[PDB]
Amino acid sequence: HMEQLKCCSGILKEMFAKKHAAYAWPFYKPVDVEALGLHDYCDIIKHPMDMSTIKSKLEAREYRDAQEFGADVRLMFSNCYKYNPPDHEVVAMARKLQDVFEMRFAKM
Ligand SMILES: CC(=O)c1cc(-c2ccccc2N)[nH]c1C
Repeated sequence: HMEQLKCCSGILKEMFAKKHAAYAWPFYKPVDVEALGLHDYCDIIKHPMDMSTIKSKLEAREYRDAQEFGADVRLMFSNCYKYNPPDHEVVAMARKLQDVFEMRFAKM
C-alpha cells in the first residue's frame, strides 16, 4: 500500500531525528570500508545497507510494501550484529536504534 510506505518514510525520518542522533549516527551513511580495521568488511558483509540508501530506495519506489522496507532496516542491523564483536559500542547503539524501529514498525 501507498499509505503504509508514507508511514515507512515517517519511521525512517524519526530514526534520522536529533532525539536518536547519539546512537543512530553510525547507521546514517554506508560503512566506510576504507577505514582502518574495515579491510575485511566486504568479505563478511555480502549486502551492506544504511539509512541513506533505504531513504533513496524509498524515494525511488524500490519497496513494494512495508515488509520490503522492514527487510532492509533489519538487514542494516543484522550486518552490524554479524560483523562486530558482541561487546562493541556499535552493537549497543544498533540495539538502541532497533528498539526505536521495532516499536514504530510494529504499531503500523
Ligand atoms: C563496522 C560497523 O558496523 C559500522 C561502522 C560504521 C561507521 C563508523 C564510523 C563512521 C561512519 C560509519 N558508518 N557504521 C557501522 C554500522
